Amino acid sequence: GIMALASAQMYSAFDFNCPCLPGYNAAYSAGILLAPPLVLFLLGLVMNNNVSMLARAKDPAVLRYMFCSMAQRALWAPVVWVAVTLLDGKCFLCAFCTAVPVSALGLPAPELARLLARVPCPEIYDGDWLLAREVAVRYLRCISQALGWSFVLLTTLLAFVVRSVRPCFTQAAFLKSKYWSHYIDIERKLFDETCTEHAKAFAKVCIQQFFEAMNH
Amino acid sequence: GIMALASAQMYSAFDFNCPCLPGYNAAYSAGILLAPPLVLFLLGLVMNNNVSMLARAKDPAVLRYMFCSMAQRALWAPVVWVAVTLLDGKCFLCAFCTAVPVSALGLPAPELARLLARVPCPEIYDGDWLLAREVAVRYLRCISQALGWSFVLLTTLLAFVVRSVRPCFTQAAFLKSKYWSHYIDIERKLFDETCTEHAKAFAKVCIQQFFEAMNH
Amino acid sequence: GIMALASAQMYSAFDFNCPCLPGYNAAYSAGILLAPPLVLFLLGLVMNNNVSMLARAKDPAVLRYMFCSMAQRALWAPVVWVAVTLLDGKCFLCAFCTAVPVSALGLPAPELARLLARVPCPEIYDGDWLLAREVAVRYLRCISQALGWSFVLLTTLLAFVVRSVRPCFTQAAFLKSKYWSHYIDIERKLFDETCTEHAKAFAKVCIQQFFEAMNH
Amino acid sequence: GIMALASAQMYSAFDFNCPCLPGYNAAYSAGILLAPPLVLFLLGLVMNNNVSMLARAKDPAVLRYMFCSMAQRALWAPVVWVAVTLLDGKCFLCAFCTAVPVSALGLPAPELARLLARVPCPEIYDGDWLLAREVAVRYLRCISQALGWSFVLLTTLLAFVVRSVRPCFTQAAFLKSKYWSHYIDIERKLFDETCTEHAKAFAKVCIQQFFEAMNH
Amino acid sequence: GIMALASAQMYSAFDFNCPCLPGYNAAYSAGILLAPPLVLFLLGLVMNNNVSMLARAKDPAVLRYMFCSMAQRALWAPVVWVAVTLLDGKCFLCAFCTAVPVSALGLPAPELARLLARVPCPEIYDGDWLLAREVAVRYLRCISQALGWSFVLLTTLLAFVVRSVRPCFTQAAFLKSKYWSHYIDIERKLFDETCTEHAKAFAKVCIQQFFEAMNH
Amino acid sequence: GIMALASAQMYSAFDFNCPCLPGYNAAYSAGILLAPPLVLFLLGLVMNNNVSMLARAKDPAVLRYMFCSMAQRALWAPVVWVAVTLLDGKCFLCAFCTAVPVSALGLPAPELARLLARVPCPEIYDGDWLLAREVAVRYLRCISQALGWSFVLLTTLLAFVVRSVRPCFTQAAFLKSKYWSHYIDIERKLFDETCTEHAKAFAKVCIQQFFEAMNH
Amino acid sequence: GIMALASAQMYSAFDFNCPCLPGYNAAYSAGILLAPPLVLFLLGLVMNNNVSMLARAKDPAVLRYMFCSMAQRALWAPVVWVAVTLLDGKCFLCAFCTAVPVSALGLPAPELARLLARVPCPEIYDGDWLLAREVAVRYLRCISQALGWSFVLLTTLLAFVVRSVRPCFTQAAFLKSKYWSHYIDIERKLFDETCTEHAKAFAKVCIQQFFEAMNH
Amino acid sequence: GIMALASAQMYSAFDFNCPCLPGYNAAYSAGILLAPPLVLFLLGLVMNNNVSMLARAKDPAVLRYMFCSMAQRALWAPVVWVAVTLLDGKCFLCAFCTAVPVSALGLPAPELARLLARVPCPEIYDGDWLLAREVAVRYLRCISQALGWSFVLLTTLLAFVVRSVRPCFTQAAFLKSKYWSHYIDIERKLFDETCTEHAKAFAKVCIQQFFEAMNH
Ligand SMILES: CCCCCCCC/C=C\CCCCCCCC(=O)O[C@@H](COC(=O)CCCCCCCCCCCCCCC)COP(=O)([O-])OCC[N+](C)(C)C
Ligand SMILES: CCCCCCCC/C=C\CCCCCCCC(=O)O[C@@H](COC(=O)CCCCCCCCCCCCCCC)COP(=O)([O-])OCC[N+](C)(C)C
Ligand SMILES: CCCCCCCC/C=C\CCCCCCCC(=O)O[C@@H](COC(=O)CCCCCCCCCCCCCCC)COP(=O)([O-])OCC[N+](C)(C)C
Ligand SMILES: CCCCCCCC/C=C\CCCCCCCC(=O)O[C@@H](COC(=O)CCCCCCCCCCCCCCC)COP(=O)([O-])OCC[N+](C)(C)C
Ligand SMILES: CCCCCCCC/C=C\CCCCCCCC(=O)O[C@@H](COC(=O)CCCCCCCCCCCCCCC)COP(=O)([O-])OCC[N+](C)(C)C
Ligand SMILES: CCCCCCCC/C=C\CCCCCCCC(=O)O[C@@H](COC(=O)CCCCCCCCCCCCCCC)COP(=O)([O-])OCC[N+](C)(C)C
Repeated sequence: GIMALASAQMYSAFDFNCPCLPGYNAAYSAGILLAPPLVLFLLGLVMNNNVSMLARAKDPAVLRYMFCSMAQRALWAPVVWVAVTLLDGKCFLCAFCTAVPVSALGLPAPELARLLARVPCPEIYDGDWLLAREVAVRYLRCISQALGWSFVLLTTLLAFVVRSVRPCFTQAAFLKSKYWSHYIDIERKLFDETCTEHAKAFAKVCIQQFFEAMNH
Repeated sequence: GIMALASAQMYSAFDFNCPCLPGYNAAYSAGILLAPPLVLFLLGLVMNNNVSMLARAKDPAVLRYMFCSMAQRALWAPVVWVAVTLLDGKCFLCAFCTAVPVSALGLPAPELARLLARVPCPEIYDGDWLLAREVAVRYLRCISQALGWSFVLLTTLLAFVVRSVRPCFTQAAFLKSKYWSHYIDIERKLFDETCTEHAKAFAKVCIQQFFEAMNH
Repeated sequence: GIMALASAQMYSAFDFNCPCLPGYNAAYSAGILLAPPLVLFLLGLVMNNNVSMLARAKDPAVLRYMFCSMAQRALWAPVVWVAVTLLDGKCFLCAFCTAVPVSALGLPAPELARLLARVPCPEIYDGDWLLAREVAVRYLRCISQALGWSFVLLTTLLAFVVRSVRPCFTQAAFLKSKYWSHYIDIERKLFDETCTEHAKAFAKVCIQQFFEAMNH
Repeated sequence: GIMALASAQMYSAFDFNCPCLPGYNAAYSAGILLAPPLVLFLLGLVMNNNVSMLARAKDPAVLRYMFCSMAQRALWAPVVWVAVTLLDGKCFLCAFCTAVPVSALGLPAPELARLLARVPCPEIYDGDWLLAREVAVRYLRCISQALGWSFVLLTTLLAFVVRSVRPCFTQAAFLKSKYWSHYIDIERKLFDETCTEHAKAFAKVCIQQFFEAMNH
Repeated sequence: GIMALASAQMYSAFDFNCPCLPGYNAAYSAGILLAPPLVLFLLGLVMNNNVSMLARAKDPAVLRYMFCSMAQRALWAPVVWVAVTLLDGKCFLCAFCTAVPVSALGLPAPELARLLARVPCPEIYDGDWLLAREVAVRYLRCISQALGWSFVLLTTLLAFVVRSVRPCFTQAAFLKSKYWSHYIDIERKLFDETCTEHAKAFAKVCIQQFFEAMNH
Repeated sequence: GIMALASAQMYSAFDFNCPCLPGYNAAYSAGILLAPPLVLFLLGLVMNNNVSMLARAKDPAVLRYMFCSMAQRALWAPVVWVAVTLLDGKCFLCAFCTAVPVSALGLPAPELARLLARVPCPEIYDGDWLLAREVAVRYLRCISQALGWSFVLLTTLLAFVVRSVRPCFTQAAFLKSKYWSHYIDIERKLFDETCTEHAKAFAKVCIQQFFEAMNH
Repeated sequence: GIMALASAQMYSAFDFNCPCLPGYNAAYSAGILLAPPLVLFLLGLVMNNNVSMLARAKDPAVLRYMFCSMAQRALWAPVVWVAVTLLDGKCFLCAFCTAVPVSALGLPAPELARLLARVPCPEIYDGDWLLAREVAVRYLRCISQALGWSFVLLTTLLAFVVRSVRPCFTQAAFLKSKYWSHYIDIERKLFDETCTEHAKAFAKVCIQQFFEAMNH
Repeated sequence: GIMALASAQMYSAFDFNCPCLPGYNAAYSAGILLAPPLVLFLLGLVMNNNVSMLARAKDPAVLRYMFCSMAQRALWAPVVWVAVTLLDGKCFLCAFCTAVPVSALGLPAPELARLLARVPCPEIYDGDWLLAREVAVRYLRCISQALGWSFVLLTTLLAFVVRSVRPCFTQAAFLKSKYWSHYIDIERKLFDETCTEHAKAFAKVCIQQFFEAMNH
């Protein structure tokens, strides 16, 4: 929920500017596509109250179920982030602009990969001959949205299969897991109210021992 | 409700830009009309709490009714998305711009399909002779809205027929289905409160066994 | 209420653009005036909880009353939509622009019906001689608002007559109808609470039969 | 309340454009001043729950009082609409622009009534000689606001007189009217709860007769 | 409260345009200063629930007190309206612009009163010689704000005196008035609940007499 | 509270325009600094429920205390208004612009006091020689803010002294005052409920005497 | 809280304009940095309900503790105001602009201190030779933010030390202080309810003595 | 929470302007990156209610645990501030602009470090030869975002490790700590209600001793 809402609204606040240099284009875009997905995965494992308990008095089946159910909810931000990035076209445009068919709809090996690398940067682009900048753009942003929809499809067709076979699920392990998660909470609330009554008997003997001073 | 509201507000956030190339126009528009409808269908089956139970101790009539009633609610986003796409004209304009009567209200086979393909792109369009760009536009966007209203009509005239004959419906199967859906919930709430009382008797023996340490 | 509010706010979101062609003008405007009214009528019959029950153990008088009262509420969107369309003038301007007195306040049969057809389109209009475009506009939008007020009047003078004679109404049939509509609801709420008690006696025997496994 | 709020906010949404033609000016303005007041009167009679009951077992004095009190609340929109229309000046400007003193603060009978008729239309007005357009405007909009304030005065000085003499009022008829309006409501609420208990005894015999099927 | 809030927010919605003609200036401004104050006075008498009761079984002292206390609350809009009108300067500028010292800080009797009358109208003003238009303005709007503050002072110094002597007040008449205003309300609430019990005994005999029809 | 909030938000709604004339500058600014403070003082005395009771059965000490505590709360708007007026600089700029050192940072006695008087009016100022208009401004608005801060200081250093000595205060008179203010309220609430029970015994005899008419 | 929120939002409403004169620059900025801090200190002492009680029956230790705890909360606005003023740079720019190294990154003693003094005033600055105005600005606003951060650091490193040693604190004096602050409140609420019962016995004898008049 | 929200919204209110001078660039940026993180750390220790209690009757293990858990929550603002500063590029651009490869994608040692230092300042930059200013920018802002993501990764991969080994944690010390934190609160609430009852017995003897004065 909030994790998935902070994944799409964290994309618009982060500015994508790319170097438009013939070697840094691909390296910069590969890392601004893979790293923040990997950060939203670890930030979903860290922030549920079972990461330490799995880190023995519990059956191996109950651990395997309680682990695989832990990861599957961490995969909602890593998937919503990669989809909004491919449906935008900025990351795909910078990484692949240097390899575009200039003969169809359109100098050594250098002087051309250095000219084509400035396509995503409108104020730097000089070579408006050999290619209109809006013809190379608007063609790489369509190949990017064909992949952004093939990813949402194959990913939704896979979350459907893991609700019909339900691997790593047995009713014996699903029941034993739901019981132990209840024992955790009740033992907590019982401990607190036993701490606020064994202390309240020492409070009354401390106050009247300190009400000895300010009464004379 | 929310599924249908996320279907119309997901259309304005997604930008439709099309390639304006004489072969990619039709392929790009066919997929930006069919794929996200197919994604909103699977995303409605996956997110109701009966997809696994249907995946035997239950009568075949009760399964067939509980299945056909499951799909019919998944068809509200796929229909609202295809209707708003045809009532906008952008998808129809790009896919059919290459085949427009240039003699009425108006070079080899090439040099013409490549000139006509840039009609939806105002900054790329060169051939302002042989056709005004706002005369070819404003004529394809009217054929698109005649189909967008013929689709809302024939689709509303079909949701009316399936409320008067009510196929795959019998009162015997409608009653048996509503009963089993109640047994699911009551067995759930009875299980939990039996788990928070069989554990609460072991809590009191654990706390005083751990209140053995911090009292001496 | 909501149906009537979704009828006026659905008019501003839908863009009226017309072809300004000498044959498509009238056909396009006739269908963008008649079809969405017909869609809001069927969408009011479909969405009340009596369309199937009327589709025999009930008196014929009670059916006729319960039918005619069903349609009269479906007529609030079809009337509010046709009124806002005539009080705007866009639909009337495109359908009748080709037949306007050019002699009063102002070439074969063609070259004139093709010149006059571009009046509603300001960027396409060439023939600024023989007619100022704002003189032909501002004269068709006044004939359109005389009809838009004659329609709201004759329609409000008819909803007044069907509250003073009240056809298809008898106190015998109005009373029998209000009773059967109460029997529908009470039989529903009685069925549910009988389903959550006959099942709750089988739940207790299932849980302790499944509390046999995770206790040893 | 709401009727009076929908009367002033319905004036700003409706656009006043007038033909600026030497014969349609007066006819168009006479109807855009008289018709929507007449529509707000019938729309206040239709929408109170006594229009049918007055359409005999009741004294003639009680009917006359209950009728005259019915109309007086329907007169709050027809008066607020005519006042906001005269305090704006647009309707008065178009209907009387053709008859303005051009000698004071300033061609056959035609060529002058056709020149003066375009005063309310700034883009059509040609005859900027013989009259400045803002001198003929700003003089007809002051005669319009002297009448708009003489109407609010004489109308408020009349609602004051019909609260001090109180015609068609007698304490005998005011008391008999307030009693019959209470008998209407109590007989309604008594009928419903007698319909949900005579039916609830047939529900229990229908459910267990339909709980005969899904129990074996 | 609301009357005083509708008095200041009704001033900004009403547009002050004045004729800038040498005879209509003073007449137009005298009436747009005196009439709407007189309308807000009668609209405060009409809308309190004692205007008819004063229009005999009650002592003359109790009537005189209950009348003079009735007017004093009607004087809050007539005073807030005249103050905001003088603190704005538009009404004072148009009525007195024709009589301004043109020798200090600066043609027959006509040709001068007709030139000076267009000072409040910036687009009509021709005589920018003999006077700068912003020098005649900005001098009449300062004499207008010296009077607008002398009016708020002498009016607040008078509402202070009528809270220290308190004319037309005696404790005998203030007590008799507060008692009769309580007898009005209690006799109302006692009448209603006596009307909903004498009718409820006839309802039960009507329903079972009409439950005679729809039971056989 | 509200009085102090209506004192600062009443300053921005009132427009300060000054005459820029060599004699009206000082008189206009002296009155737009002193009068509205004097109006907010009398408007705080008038609007507390003790102004009449002080206008004898009460000790002289109790009156003197209840008077001096009455004024001190009326001094919060007169002080917040004079401070915001000096911290703005407009009033100080117009009243003293005619006497500014034109030799330092820079014609008879006239022709100079009439040239300097137009400094606060940017569109009227002619003498841009002998002085830049933004050099005479920006120097009078700094002397105005040195006085606006010396006033807030000496006024806050005086509200601190009258909370440490507390003149016109004795605990005998503070206690007698708080008691009489309680007797006022309790005698009020006791009077009302004695008026709604001595009248309720006459209501029952009036209703059944008027239920004599509409029952036969 | 509110005092600290009114300290930062009172800075943006007050306009900093400085004279840009070679002697008034430093004096104006020294007072617009020191005075409003001193006003927010006295305005925090005045507005807590202990300033008079400290102005004897109470131990000297309890007074010293209750005084030093009184000042420490008055220091939150004086510190937040001086920090936001140094982190803005306007006050530092005007006071030190006259002494800036014009040789590094760049006429008698006069003609130079009078040229440099107009740096903070962009419309007055003439000497754009010998110095770019944005080079002298942007260098004084960096020395101002190095001091604004050294002040927030040394001030936060001092509020940390006075929470670890806690001077003027003893548990005997902290306990005696918290008790006397409770006796103040309980003696207040006990006094009031004793004033509304000794008066309520005289009310009943006054009302029936005044119900003697309006009953005959 | 609020500390972390005041860390990111305090970054946009503080303006980063840098000197663009060849020696102040690095010193200014090193301090606007390190100091406010150090201020948000001390401002998190100071504002929790245990900083004094740790400044002996408590076991050493319980102190070490209660200290290390105190710091870890103070590290959420210092980490969110350093991350948003590196993901923006302004601090990295000014500190390293003087050392940029001008040969790749592009005078003594001086005249070059003084030319390159003005890159972050667009209005001061002169040397648009030898380097385009948007080519040196857009290359330093990409090296800055590779470090801003390597910091969020290595910092999130470290908060994951300290939730799986959990150093400085033992269940004996975690239990003893949670108990003492409960004894603190209960001894507080017990002290107050013992102070409002030992005082309430002296109040009744003071009031009637002061009700001796104002009763005679
Ligand atoms: C506010 C929202 C913003 C608006 C929307 C914005 C538009 C977004 C548009 C569309 C988004 C729609 C996508 C939905 C997909 C379902 C999510 C999912 O997968 O989890 C499912 C797992 O199922 C899987 O195992 C599939 C995961 C495949 C691995 C992908 C790795 C991701 C990193 C890519 C690396 C490759 C890099 C290479 C890239 C070329 C969970 O299964 P479940 O049945 O739900 O059970 C859990 C129940 N629960 C849910 C209750 C916990
Ligand atoms: C916030 C909203 C946004 C604002 C509005 C925006 C404007 C939108 C304007 C107008 C939209 C109005 C349309 C309403 C239609 C009814 C929906 C429906 O069909 O479901 C009905 C099924 O009935 C059917 O079976 C018909 C479906 C036909 C198959 C269509 C496939 C869709 C993919 C096309 C592929 C072809 C591609 C080729 C294209 C050329 C459900 O029947 P029911 O009786 O309701 O029973 C269920 C009860 N329930 C509802 C309680 C569950
Ligand atoms: C948020 C709102 C937006 C703001 C306002 C926007 C401005 C709108 C301005 C003005 C709108 C005001 C109009 C009000 C009219 C009343 C409605 C009505 O008719 O129903 C009445 C039926 O009465 C009839 O039978 C008359 C219908 C005539 C047939 C018209 C067909 C419509 C399609 C035209 C095809 C022709 C095409 C050719 C065109 C040239 C109902 O009667 P009732 O007594 O009420 O009883 C029901 C009780 N109930 C109401 C409780 C259920
Ligand atoms: C949100 C508001 C918008 C803001 C304001 C906008 C600015 C508006 C400014 C100002 C408006 C102020 C006007 C107020 C007048 C009172 C209303 C009234 O008349 O009803 C009174 C009737 O009294 C009458 O009988 C007088 C009616 C005269 C007939 C007029 C016909 C109207 C059509 C003209 C055709 C002529 C065409 C020719 C034109 C040249 C009711 O009397 P009552 O004592 O109240 O008793 C009822 C009690 N009740 C009220 C509880 C039910
Ligand atoms: C929403 C707000 C807007 C935002 C802020 C805007 C920025 C404003 C900035 C700053 C304003 C801060 C000023 C605060 C001063 C305290 C007020 C005061 O004085 O009352 C104190 C009286 O104390 C006195 O007696 C001093 C009054 C001196 C006389 C001044 C006359 C005023 C007219 C000038 C004529 C000279 C003309 C010549 C001019 C050259 C009250 O004392 P107390 O101890 O409080 O006891 C009462 C308790 N009580 C408060 C509960 C009732
Ligand atoms: C509204 C928000 C704004 C929107 C977002 C904006 C975008 C932000 C994007 C991304 C931010 C995501 C980062 C999250 C990291 C976790 C925080 C953390 O570290 O604390 C963890 C400690 O764990 C550690 O010990 C690691 C700290 C390393 C030391 C860093 C020093 C910081 C100063 C750098 C100096 C170097 C300078 C040199 C620089 C080159 C806490 O561990 P825990 O397991 O949680 O246990 C505590 C439980 N608790 C949490 C309940 C208390």
